[PDB]
Amino acid sequence: VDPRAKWQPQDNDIQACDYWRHCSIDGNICDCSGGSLTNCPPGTKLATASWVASCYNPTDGQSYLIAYRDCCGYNVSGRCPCLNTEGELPVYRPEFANDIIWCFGAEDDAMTYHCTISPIVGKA
Repeated sequence: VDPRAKWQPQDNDIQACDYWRHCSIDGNICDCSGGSLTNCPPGTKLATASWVASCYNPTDGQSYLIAYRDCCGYNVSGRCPCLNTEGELPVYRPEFANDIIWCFGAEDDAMTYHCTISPIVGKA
């Protein structure tokens, strides 16, 4: 609703695009294809790489640093697709660039994008 409206996080449904941790997600939620909010689905490869974002926890009034690692080596899930860009910078500042495939580091050289996890890596 109003794709151009300020982001408004919630903290009650991790499979929705307005879930607080997904503030800078690009792709699909892993929780929708056999994974979890922070774990990869069976068969996929966890990347060591990530793009980061600092997202607001509406519940505690705090911000935490989110490391968006991708689960790779599979074709895109196609379930629960999102694209959030809270504080996303151009490609020339990759740390915070979300169009890049953050599969670097996955075993077996998996570089295909399947889904993205939203683990917290620290405050603020």
